[PDB]
Amino acid sequence: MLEKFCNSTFWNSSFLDSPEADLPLCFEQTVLVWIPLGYLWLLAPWQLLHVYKSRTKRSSTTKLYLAKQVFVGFLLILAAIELALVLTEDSGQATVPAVRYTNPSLYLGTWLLVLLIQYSRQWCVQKNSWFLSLFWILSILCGTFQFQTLIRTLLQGDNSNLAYSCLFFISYGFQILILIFSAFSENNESSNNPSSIASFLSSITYSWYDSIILKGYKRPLTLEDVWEVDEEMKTKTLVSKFETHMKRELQKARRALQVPKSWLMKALFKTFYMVLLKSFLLKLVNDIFTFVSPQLLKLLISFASDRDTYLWIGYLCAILLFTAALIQSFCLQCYFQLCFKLGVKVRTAIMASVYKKALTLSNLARKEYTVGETVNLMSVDAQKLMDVTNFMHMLWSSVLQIVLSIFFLWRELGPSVLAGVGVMVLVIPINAILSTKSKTIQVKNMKNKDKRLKIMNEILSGIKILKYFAWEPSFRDQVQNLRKKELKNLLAFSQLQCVVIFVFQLTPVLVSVVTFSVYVLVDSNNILDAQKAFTSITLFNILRFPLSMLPMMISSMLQASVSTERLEKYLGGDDLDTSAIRHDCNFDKAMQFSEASFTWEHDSEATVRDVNLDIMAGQLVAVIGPVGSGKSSLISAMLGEMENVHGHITIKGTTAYVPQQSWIQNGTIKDNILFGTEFNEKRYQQVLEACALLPDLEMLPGGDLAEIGEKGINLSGGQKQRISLARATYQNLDIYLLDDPLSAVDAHVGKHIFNKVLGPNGLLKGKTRLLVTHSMHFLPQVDEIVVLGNGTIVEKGSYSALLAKKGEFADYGLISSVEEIPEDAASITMRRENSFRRTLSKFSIYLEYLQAIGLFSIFFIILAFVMNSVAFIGSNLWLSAWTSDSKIFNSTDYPASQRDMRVGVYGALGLAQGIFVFIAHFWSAFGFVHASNILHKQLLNNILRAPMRFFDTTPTGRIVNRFAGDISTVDDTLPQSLRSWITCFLGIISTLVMICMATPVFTIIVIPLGIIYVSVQMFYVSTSRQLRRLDSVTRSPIYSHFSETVSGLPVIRAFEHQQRFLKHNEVRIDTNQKCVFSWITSNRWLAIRLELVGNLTVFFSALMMVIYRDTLSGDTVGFVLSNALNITQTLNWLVRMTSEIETNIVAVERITEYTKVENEAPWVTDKRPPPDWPSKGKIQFNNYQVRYRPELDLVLRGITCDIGSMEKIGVVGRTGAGKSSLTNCLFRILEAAGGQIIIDGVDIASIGLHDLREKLTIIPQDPILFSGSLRMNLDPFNNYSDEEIWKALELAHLKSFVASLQLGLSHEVTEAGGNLSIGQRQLLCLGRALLRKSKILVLDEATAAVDLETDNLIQTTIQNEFAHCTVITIAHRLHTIMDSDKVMVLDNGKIIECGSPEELLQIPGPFYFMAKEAGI
Repeated sequence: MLEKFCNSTFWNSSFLDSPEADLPLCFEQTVLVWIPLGYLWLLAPWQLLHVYKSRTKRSSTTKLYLAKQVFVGFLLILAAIELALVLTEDSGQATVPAVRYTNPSLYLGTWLLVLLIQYSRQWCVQKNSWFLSLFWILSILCGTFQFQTLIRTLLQGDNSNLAYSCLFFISYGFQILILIFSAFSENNESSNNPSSIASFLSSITYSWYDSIILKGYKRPLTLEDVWEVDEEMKTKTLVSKFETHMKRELQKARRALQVPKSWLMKALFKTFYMVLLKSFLLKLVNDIFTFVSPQLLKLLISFASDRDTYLWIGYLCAILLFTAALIQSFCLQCYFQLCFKLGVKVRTAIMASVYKKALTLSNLARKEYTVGETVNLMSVDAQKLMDVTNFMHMLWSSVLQIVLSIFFLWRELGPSVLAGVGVMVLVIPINAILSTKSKTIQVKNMKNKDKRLKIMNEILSGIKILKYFAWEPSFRDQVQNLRKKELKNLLAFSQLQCVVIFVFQLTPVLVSVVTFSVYVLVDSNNILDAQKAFTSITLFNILRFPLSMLPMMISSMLQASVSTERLEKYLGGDDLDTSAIRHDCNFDKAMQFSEASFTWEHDSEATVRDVNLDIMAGQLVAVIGPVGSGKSSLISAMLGEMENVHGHITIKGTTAYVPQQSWIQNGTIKDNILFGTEFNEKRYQQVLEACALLPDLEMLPGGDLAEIGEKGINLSGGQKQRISLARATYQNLDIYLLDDPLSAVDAHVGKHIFNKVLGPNGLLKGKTRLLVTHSMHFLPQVDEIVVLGNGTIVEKGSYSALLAKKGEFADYGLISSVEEIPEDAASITMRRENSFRRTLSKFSIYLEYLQAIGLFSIFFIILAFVMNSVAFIGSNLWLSAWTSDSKIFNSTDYPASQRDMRVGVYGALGLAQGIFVFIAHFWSAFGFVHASNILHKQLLNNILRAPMRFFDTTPTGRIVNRFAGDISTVDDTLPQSLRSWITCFLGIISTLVMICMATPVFTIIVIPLGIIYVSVQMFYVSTSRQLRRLDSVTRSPIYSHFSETVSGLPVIRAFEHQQRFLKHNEVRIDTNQKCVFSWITSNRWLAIRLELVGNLTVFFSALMMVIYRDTLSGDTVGFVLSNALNITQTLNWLVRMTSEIETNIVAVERITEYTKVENEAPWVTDKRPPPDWPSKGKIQFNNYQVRYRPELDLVLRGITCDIGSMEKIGVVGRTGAGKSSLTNCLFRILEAAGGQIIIDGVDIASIGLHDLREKLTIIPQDPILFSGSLRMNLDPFNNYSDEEIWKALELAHLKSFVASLQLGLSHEVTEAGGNLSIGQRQLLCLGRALLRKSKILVLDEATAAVDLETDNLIQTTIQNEFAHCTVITIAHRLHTIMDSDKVMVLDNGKIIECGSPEELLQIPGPFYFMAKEAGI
């Protein structure tokens, strides 16, 4: 072809048929040099015009840019020298070939272009791009052959082309060096985030993320240490981009109504097709290159089989086994980030779009959804869309992989392959049947789980009563009975989990048995050979994942079809209509009702009926009417929240509104006051003083910076009403709407605010005030009063105008998709579903967990697992010996006995691998369940044994969250992950042993490949663990914020703060985006580094086979290379589990922390008091001291007192009375410091608590009841009969009530006695004390909050029934101790006066001075 061009042959096939095979010189110097040259001139204008599109300010000329510019200048010099050398030299006898000087011409031309673009790249933000990085990469691979050809030719002594050779070597060396400089990013401070400044070789490698990994590992990582997301990923841009497509296409869907449906998906696709297209043209590259590894394996096996194949075939088939894997590696991760980033980019387009719809949504469309049913609309109902939008491509890519794998397998084995794929297909119904069976059992368990929470909250909140009455053994067995019923069901779930795992784990070795046995037995001449044997095993490790993860792509995709419907309904709702209410400035006065009629819903009566009313913009106006008759709707009428049927409302200026129920945000109390406007010291002091928040402010700890809201300190209705009024006043608006501002405030307090805030001289003189109330306290000062009747006004006038005329009417994080780890993609999906059900409602730690597991059972389980690896090793090794039969035994000469022997042994080895892996998982379930039985029991014992001091310090909510919100982790997620870790760490070890037994020298290479693997795992775990908790801590505020704005939405529209609240969500969502995307790259940084090690393991193994080809048999390379191709996927899988195990193991450590809590004195000691010990009340003090905390101070200073039988002891005090301390004193609740108290000749310290505690009675101030029933509440052990219980109820006068109940004692008591009134609950505690019938009664303010009639009843019952028992009474008021035989006075831990109240009153004493003559 190029005879007139090259003067030599273009291509001779004989050149490649020799051991010293070299490409023809003409072919390399022309064809392979145009591919890089043609790559530029074809695409050079495009990358030039696109650069010209973004004309920005050029950065300073960096040193690196100059170096990569002068060096290319040398290439211009070298190319020019070569052209001049060829032409200026005198040789005309032989005409120069065209190739000799034409090639410099393009090199002269192309380097001129490179000089131009490299300078023009400065204007762009990214100093390097795929246009130059690929060209340098492509000009080295194509130019390598010339470098090899010239070097080999020069080594032969032919120096005819020495001048060209030396110039080419320098040109080749500089191109390699230029590539090095092209991988370095020139810092120009365009943005703090390096993603937009990273060079191309640093953006398909993620070396720009190295800074965080290095920074995170050293010191703890914090929010400000993570760079903000790219400008495109910003939530402000995404909402606007999604808004245009949503609004234009929703109207199209509205036209089809002549409720819109099937409209959300058609909008999302039209908005992100530019990202979808880039993930489709690039996914095919991964699928095409994933079948190269098996196809290249056949070539390498054939090379080892024959001793005639040339050496260069092997090396070229080993380099290609690394290049075709690097391209697959870099492209696959460049797709994972290009598609997971779409998941984050689609949730933001919905999470930040529901909020904007929430403000504008009509309440009529909000009536159906509750508060909880709206908060979950994006925490679960929109997070369902991530997983669907995370990896859609398996809807088409999985179909492609199974269809292509079948074709390749059918091309190598024959029709018998259909039987093999049939077995894997038949697994899918087994998986589906087991999955839907496990879900039924799991969800049926959630009802028993939540019941334990209800009791668990119940026990801790009220442990004081539990310690007093010593009832905790009864509840301990009550919870254990519930837990035992729980654990019996849990074990069945674990059994169903050791089968799905066993079926899925065994399916790659069962298909091999079926496929090979049928192939060899169907026909005699079908001999098995290593070329067609191991090319099938490695294909079964490729087809397995698409055909096992496909069924979840049907359930999950269908699971979004219902989740989309809820999102479809909400976004499609009709927004509120503001045509009824007008805002204008031309209007003179403030208010105007033009025959307005209003109704709550369309199918309802009009609450407002045809009223004309006008108000001047200068006075206070109040509205008075009967409660529940067209009154509460009036305030909402001038707000846009209320529906209109016929009317015309106009309002001038801003409006301020105060609701009946108070909506309060979380944060400091200052934010709820200023409302995010400003902070004026003079104004702030005015509203705070006028609104009288000072009597509260000194009471909340932290002063004005207290944590208000559910997060911190809750407030009563009265304080909440004041805050809402204070917020409105500070805003300083025009019109104020008051809706019962003084409904729940104190009467005297209500006097204070009315006069000075909104009265004759209040700060609101210049602002109109509309007020509604039913209390007749203050309406003499109101400028104008309007009386409503039948929903309309009846009389208008002031108090003296017309009213005086008559006056008669007045988890799962770090795994974005199951695609990243297809080794076990099933257990991942169940883990997310466990989390979704939830949201709808160092080495010493491992040993501690393993000690909970039967340690004897551990050594057998690990023995079964390691024996499984041996069987796997034996099976593959035996298969290698089987394929050796083809060489020795000719076709049609294969003995039938030998054929039957081969399959028979392989069948048994398919069973030794089967019967052992099942006996390990099956025994894993019986062990992991037993751990939960022991671990939970330890917590329920020590915690119930914990001192009252322990509960006082730590919050109650902390313990509960660690009782079942943490136990769920140790027995749903931890057991399944651990059994899925050792089953893969034994895959890496098994694979490495396989290679080491073929080429022993390879084990040296393991050490560099072990240090790298450990270092990468160590770095990633030390960082991604921090990045996991840092996401959860910042994800919760988004959902928490939405609950506070959907509930307080009517207030928001009153102040027109919609725009401010939207911006609050933009920053709040963005802070989550900068964290979710922050580990996605951190997850990709694992894959590239580890697949680089996985590729190096395979590449360095193929060289060992190639080099040691004289001794290695052809079939031996099969089981060494077929099982090594799976090391790439297993290697990154192993590290991910180690991250999740190391994160979920903190749950066990937290449990152990409370299990080690210091424990009180033994319940039962060697001394048991006789029944006559509580027979008489002999209480004596011996200078006893008490201490709340062993380090603060001494509460008691050695009180000494003698108490005889029938001594009505009255103990009183003002400050530090120790009345609480005395209750903890007599019952051994606290520790004994310097004294002791002797009872009936026996010291309390000697007696065991449980025997001691039961023998006295106590009535707590707070009557907390129990949720079981009344029968168990009165008596947990229930040793008493029904007649005694009925008599006790009669004694407490509950007989008439309980007998009138539904079933009496069998009545279902709700939480905290929610079905019983406060006065009712205060009578149960008397019955509880009545049942004891013991001589000692300790009282502690049981009548501080009871009515007088019941108060007289309560003491009389104590006076009458316990007239035969010693009673010690504690009362804050001295009006209940005149009936006391002995009255005790003490202050700050020291007794003041001793004596009866009769003699105490005669002598003027300190208690007489402060309580009798001054307190009376």
